[PDB]
Amino acid sequence: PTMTARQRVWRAFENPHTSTMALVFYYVTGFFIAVSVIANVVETVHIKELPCGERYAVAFFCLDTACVMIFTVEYLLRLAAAPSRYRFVRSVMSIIDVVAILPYYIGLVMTDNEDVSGAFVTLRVFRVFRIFKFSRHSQGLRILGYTLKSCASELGFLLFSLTMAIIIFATVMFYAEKGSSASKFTSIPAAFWYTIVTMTTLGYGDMVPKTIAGKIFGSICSLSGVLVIALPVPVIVSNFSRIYHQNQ
Amino acid sequence: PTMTARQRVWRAFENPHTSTMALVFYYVTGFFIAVSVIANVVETVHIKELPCGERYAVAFFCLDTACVMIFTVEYLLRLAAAPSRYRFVRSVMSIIDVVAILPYYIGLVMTDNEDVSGAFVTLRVFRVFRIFKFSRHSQGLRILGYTLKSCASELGFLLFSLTMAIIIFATVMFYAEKGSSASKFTSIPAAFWYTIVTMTTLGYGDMVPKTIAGKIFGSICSLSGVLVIALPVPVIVSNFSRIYHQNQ
Amino acid sequence: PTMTARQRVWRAFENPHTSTMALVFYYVTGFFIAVSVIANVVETVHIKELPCGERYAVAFFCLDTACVMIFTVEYLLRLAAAPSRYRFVRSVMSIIDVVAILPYYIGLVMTDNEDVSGAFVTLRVFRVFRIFKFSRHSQGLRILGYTLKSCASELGFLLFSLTMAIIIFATVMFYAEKGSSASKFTSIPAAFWYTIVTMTTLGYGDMVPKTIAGKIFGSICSLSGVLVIALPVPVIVSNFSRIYHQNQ
Amino acid sequence: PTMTARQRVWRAFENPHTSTMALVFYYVTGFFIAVSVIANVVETVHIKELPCGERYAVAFFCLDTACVMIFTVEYLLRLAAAPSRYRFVRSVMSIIDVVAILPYYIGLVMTDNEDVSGAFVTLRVFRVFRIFKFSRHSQGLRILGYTLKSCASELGFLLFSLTMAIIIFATVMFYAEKGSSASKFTSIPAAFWYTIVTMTTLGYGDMVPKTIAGKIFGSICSLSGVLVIALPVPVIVSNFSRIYHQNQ
Repeated sequence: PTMTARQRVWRAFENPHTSTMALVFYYVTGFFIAVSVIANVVETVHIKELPCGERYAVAFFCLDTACVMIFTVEYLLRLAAAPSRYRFVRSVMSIIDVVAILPYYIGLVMTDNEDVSGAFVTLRVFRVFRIFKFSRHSQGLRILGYTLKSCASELGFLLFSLTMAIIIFATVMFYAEKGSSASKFTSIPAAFWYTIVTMTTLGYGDMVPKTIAGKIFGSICSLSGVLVIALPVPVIVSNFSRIYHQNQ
Repeated sequence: PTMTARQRVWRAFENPHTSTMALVFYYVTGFFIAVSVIANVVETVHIKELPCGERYAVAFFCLDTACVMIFTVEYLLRLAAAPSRYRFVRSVMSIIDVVAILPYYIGLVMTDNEDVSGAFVTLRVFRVFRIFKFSRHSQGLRILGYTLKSCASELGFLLFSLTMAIIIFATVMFYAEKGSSASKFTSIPAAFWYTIVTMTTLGYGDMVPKTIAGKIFGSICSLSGVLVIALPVPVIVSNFSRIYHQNQ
Repeated sequence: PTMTARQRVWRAFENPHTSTMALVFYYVTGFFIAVSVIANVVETVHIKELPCGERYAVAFFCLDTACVMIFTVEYLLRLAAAPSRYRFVRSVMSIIDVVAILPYYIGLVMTDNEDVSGAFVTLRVFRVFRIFKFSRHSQGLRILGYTLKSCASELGFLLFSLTMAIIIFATVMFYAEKGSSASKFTSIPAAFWYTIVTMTTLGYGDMVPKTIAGKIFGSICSLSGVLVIALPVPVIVSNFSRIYHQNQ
Repeated sequence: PTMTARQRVWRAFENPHTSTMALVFYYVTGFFIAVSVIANVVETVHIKELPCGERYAVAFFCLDTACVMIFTVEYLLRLAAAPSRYRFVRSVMSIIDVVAILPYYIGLVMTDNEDVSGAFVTLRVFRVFRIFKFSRHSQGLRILGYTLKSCASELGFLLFSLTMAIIIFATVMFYAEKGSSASKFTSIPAAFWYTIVTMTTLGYGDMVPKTIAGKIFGSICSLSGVLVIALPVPVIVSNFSRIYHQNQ
């Protein structure tokens, strides 16, 4: 550390298992992320069965912003130790941090002038994206992201073949299960749900074929789901085994 | 290109990533196929909740035939550049193209003189087989077809063993779940649906055993389904990994 | 063929792809087995909706016995060409043949003097075991039998661990889902069905947990089902790949 | 055996396939373990449909205490033949032995002074943990325990990644399926049940999405369940095959 504090605090940020301040910072950031997400889960769950976010959610507000505050300041700390400050901002981790921290300020701006319920649930949904801040803490998430980036073509073919099979089988089932007495196959988009439930070997029973023609193609769909889905599964797993092993 | 335009346009057809006209033709064919299938999906989805194919389906007609028209002319182009014209027609891709383009003309001939609903749904089902025209655009579908052709014996054994197990377990369940109060196991063909749902580990709950004898054999069927199905799954996937890798 | 017809007809029986009489015998035996099983399936499927086995089942009788007759005589032929006649009888294929042919004669003896319905459904269940007579025709069935015999210890451990996990999870679910309003977990044996449905990732929805304690252990059971079942799955498949490849 | 009886009876305990006294002790303990767990299952299955534990449980209590007494005395014999008696107690095998016999003695103390139903079912739940005493008899269970310990990090990542996906998908599903007419997605913890069932490709149909937004994310959850769960499955199986093979 022959120069200013930037590099000697960045080495603590980049390597949290060294020194003692880095470990404390790592633990406190992890604890704050965990407590924030647990608080969100808890607040999601007499005149009525009022949830824990109407009579409460004063402290659940302050607590939340406290966590957010910490995130902001630590992000500022990560802006005070980056030789590649602009490139660091362009990095995926900085993007995840910004996506995690923006909802609170966006909601504050929205509630400063007027208030609408259209972005309320949207912002609350985006608020859970602070789970992904555990990527720094856990190596497994980084390995999973690396594998998903590596086999990008395999996921593309997975999506393309899945959409193709879904369209084909939904069309077949809709045209084979249209004249039933009480049929839920009102359209091909309404048969997309049944096709994706059957292909993944999930099964729900809400939408089932009630015709001989629809049962024959309702069982081939299940077999074709195994064939289509299980082609890119090994390559994702093999990449995970290869990348994780090569890091050792 | 020392000779006529046939070979110099076939090199563009066979290789769409070369030149600039070939890329435009490839993109326009892909876009037309996609818009045709999306139009079919959309048209499949006050006096009544009238779908988008009764008040509409004038433009949905013309649009459709426009796509069909393009297919026809491009097929004619593929007939103007094939040194193996007859052999090219005998190829699988040409068969797929004719299967995709025939429904429209067949329906026109049928509606020219009288009209019946027997072939209406059949032709509408056949119309979605222009999805398979994406085989030229996507290498993954070609690899999948090559693998399915290569491991033809394993698929045959899959079908044979699946039919054998289905027959055995359907007979056992029908004769074990026949005397129930309100039983849907009226016959072995009526137990084929339950057997194929249970073997594929899908589960629907519409048809479940309600007897101790039927529950014992209704759980062995689920385990036997995993054993039977998972034998040819690796060989299909291994061939896909081998063929795709050997192309690189 | 320097000696009597026994060996020169056994070489046709053992090798059905040689000569021309052996191929005809192989095809006729396969056709008779297939028509017998199809006849059983069909006969299993106004005053009432009478099945095809009450107004019918005279020709369905004669047809059936005809098939049985053929089996008997061909078995006699296999007794006229075996140098190891006693050892051949001790073979698994001969046991399968006797198991397939006995039901008819046993039923004839039973119906000769009095008649009971206790053994009626049992004999009809045993009647489908002529499906296994396709082992001679299909090499895949023989390979599957060889693999199942080879990894006998792995199937034993599969059964033991499956029973252990089923007992543990059924006890936990019964004692966690006992005090519900309308609970189908009346006893530990009654929770065996739910446990085996959940472990195999099948799902039916007839028996589901309705308590927080029962839901936590109702989801661990599903994960533990994947772990237990997927341990002997590769070894069965790997043996199938190894044995089938080594035959080539 | 140049010294006292401790070692010459310990070799029978550690190696039950040697001599003849060890084999008798090996089978007699397994029979009493088997009959104990069967009795626990059986006891759970006019004024009312009284189970077999109220009119009975005068012979069952004697039967149960007979098994426990054998378990205790054989544990004491293992304490009279262990050179590492203090270390042997700390072993995992001895821990299971104490856990198997503790509920019976704790229950006797509990019922001596007053009686409560809070620990009545809790002690009965612990009573099935004598199933794990089969680890000595079965080599597969010992290997299964070794492989779960070997890949402890992979299971640690499985729990962390699964909690990651469960929380992320439940939050999306809860907010997308909240304004339905009769929705069971009352809260994120109430949506944890749906997520874990969907991810494991199980399917129950009690909780299903009824909105277009909830169906899109209700199908990605099923695909993401396969991706997350199938990462540590091969390493558990590969370790099991490797450890089992290296034992031979």
